[PDB]
Amino acid sequence: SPPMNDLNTFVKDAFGRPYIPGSSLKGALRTAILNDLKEDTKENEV
RNA sequence: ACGAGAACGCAGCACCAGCUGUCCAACCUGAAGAAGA
Repeated sequence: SPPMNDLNTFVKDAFGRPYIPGSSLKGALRTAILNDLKEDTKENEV
């Protein structure tokens, strides 16, 4: 109850519809599956 | 009054005929809108 100060926009393709782009899931799976090491962030085949 | 005088090395004739500037090759590689607004 503090009034709409500002509004955020989910990324949506040209047909209105929302979607989660590529490389966003890649960052998410980097923070997920990169639990092993902290060196392979550019050249890793995963 | 010259081993002399006179006498076009000249006439005709396509540097031309055939021939892919072609063949192979990804504008490609690596990269979160979070965060105490």
